[PDB]
Amino acid sequence: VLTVSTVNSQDQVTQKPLRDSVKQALENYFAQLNGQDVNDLYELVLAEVEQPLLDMVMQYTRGNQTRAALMMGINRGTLRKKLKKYGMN
Amino acid sequence: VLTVSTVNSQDQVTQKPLRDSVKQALENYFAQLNGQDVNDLYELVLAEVEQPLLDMVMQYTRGNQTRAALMMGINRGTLRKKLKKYGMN
Repeated sequence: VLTVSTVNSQDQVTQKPLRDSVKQALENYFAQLNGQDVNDLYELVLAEVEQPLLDMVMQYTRGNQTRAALMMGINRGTLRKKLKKYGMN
Repeated sequence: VLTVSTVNSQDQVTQKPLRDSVKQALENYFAQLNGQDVNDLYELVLAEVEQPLLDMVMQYTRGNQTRAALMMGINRGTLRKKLKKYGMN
């Protein structure tokens, strides 16, 4: 589940699991620090992951929150809270 | 912030934002589905993203939970709960 697709030069399509991009993304972040200290990292990662998720869902549910919240599997309230967090409603 | 590096058609290394690999990863998931209900999407995506983050941070804090939770910016308790969730401690 949850995998981006890629090709090689041989024109074969292969599925690279999403967690691999996340590890690279975290490590490229650290690579871009020197001296700096790392805090509130969880908030960083979640913004990048929740915005596309909420956007993607709202698209398929056609803006219906009760169905968005049912597909995602969280409370209507949490949903309402997060959409605000990202200025999405 | 939070970006994977790729090489492109001009032959240059370039940084694609992690959010884009998430959107792709979600849409390929629906792709593979045909006529199946999807209830627990947020839990899905969150497993894929947390396991690499926890793992990466524990690497850097050398097993130190107090330093792990401070780096991530979550509560010692939360941290402790998530590690259990993922059979990581």
